[PDB]
Amino acid sequence: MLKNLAKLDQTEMDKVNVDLAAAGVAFKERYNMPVIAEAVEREQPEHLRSWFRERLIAHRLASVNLSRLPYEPKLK
Repeated sequence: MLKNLAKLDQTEMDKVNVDLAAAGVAFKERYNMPVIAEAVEREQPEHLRSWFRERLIAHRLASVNLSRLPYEPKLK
């Protein structure tokens, strides 16, 4: 008797894991290095597959800015 699965509501941990990865991957590729999002998806729980995407989504919405002028959340 050590750990009988016990991963019911540990999906907050799932989230932070897939969030951290998706954050890192998003900036990884878009900012300076062709990282393999597909394979990071391979390494992350499918429960956050869409979440992995959605984090990539928000960070892609960051990447829209990127080099030259990074981040302008202001009206113009």
